[PDB]
Amino acid sequence: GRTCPKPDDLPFSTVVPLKTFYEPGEEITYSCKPGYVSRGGMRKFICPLTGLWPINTLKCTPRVCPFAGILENGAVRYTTFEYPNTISFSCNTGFYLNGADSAKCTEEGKWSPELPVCAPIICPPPSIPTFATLRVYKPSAGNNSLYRDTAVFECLPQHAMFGNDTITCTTHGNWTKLPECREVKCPFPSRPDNGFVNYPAKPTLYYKDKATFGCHDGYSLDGPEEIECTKLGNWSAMPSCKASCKVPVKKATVVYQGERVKIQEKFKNGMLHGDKVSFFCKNKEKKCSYTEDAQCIDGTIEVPKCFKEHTDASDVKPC
Ligand SMILES: *[C@@H]1O[C@H](CO)[C@@H](O[C@@H]2O[C@H](CO)[C@@H](O[C@@H]3O[C@H](CO)[C@@H](O)[C@H](O)[C@@H]3O)[C@H](O)[C@H]2NC(C)=O)[C@H](O)[C@H]1NC(C)=O
Ligand SMILES: *[C@@H]1O[C@H](CO)[C@@H](O[C@H]2O[C@H](CO)[C@@H](O)[C@H](O)[C@H]2NC(C)=O)[C@H](O)[C@H]1NC(C)=O
Ligand SMILES: *[C@@H]1O[C@H](CO)[C@@H](O)[C@H](O)[C@H]1NC(C)=O
Ligand SMILES: *[C@@H]1O[C@H](CO)[C@@H](O)[C@H](O)[C@H]1NC(C)=O
Repeated sequence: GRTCPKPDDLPFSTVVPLKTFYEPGEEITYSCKPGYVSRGGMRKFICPLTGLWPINTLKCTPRVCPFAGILENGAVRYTTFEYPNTISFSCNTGFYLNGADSAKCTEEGKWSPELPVCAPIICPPPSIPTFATLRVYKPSAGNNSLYRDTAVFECLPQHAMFGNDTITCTTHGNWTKLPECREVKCPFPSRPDNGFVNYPAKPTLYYKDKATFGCHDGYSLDGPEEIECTKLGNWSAMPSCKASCKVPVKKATVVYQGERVKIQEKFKNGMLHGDKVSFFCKNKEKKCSYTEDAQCIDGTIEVPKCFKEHTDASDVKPC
């Protein structure tokens, strides 16, 4: 031989000076690329007179960054800790990442940026809204609260609360929206005709105060017996006293609440406003029976025109 040929390309290295052929006596140098390393340092060779480059034992491998697989209270995502890999971080519920959430292993074999740590999310003590009191509240980390902890507010007597009464410690370290407590008033409730109404002996009625209604015999409420002063300044309802109905026939089987009853029994004392029943009517043609409805409305009940009073449409087969 008279010249050495182009030197072989080894895995993660560079050769210098890189030429396609060399005169015996010229020198080349193999180095690992930045970020890799090899047992034995760099290797130098002189082209020999035979024109054959000698055996190259250079073996370049990536620098390894210090072990970073364990993040207290969190998780690390990774494949290997070698140049030039990246590792990412995240924290368990309740903690926040104090630092960068990703890091790369550098040419120098250091992590960049520096590795983070997880830390507990906390909220300082909540502030108490204007006309309220703090019912349910207890610190769980020094004088502060932990993530998802809660505090519960209760308004002062005569005040209505607007917005949830419960707050939670969030991840941004503050609590969720606070509620407000305004005082609310209701006008006195009106006495219903044929009835009476009762309510506390105060000169003024506030939120949550209650009134109860009653009727004189022969009448009944067409609403709830008890009513409340609501947060919007009006009452939950204003029932009135409606007239009862005398039973409209002397004897008859009717359907009352999907069930047969003898009208003059079930309604011994009259039918209340609202009460609905179904009379039985006979279809002379098909010799069977159907029912028409009727309802007591403030003292009147219209008995279906087809109804006949006492062989009993009640005892005839259905259509
Ligand atoms: C608790 O603290 C967090 C974090 O600072 C607060 O969240 C921040 O809320 C503001 C407004 O709600 C966000 O800014 C911008 O406001 C405009 C309003 O003109 C809105 O149109 C935009 O969409 C945007 O939200 C800000 O980005 C947001 N910050 C974060 C990190 O989410 C939160 O308000 C605080 N909670 C309470 C109850 O004070
Ligand atoms: C109490 O007063 C409020 C005040 O208006 C009544 O009306 C509110 O509720 C209605 C429900 O059907 C809504 O249609 C109205 O938009 C709403 N009014 C306002 C100003 O928000 C409310 O119904 C009253 N409640 C009762 C039981 O009578
Ligand atoms: C709790 O708060 C008080 C101040 O009222 C303070 O003196 C004390 O050191 C705090 N405790 C902790 C654990 O931070
Ligand atoms: C507040 O009330 C809402 C009603 O929609 C309820 O779903 C929620 O659980 C309450 N707030 C909190 C923090 O629980």
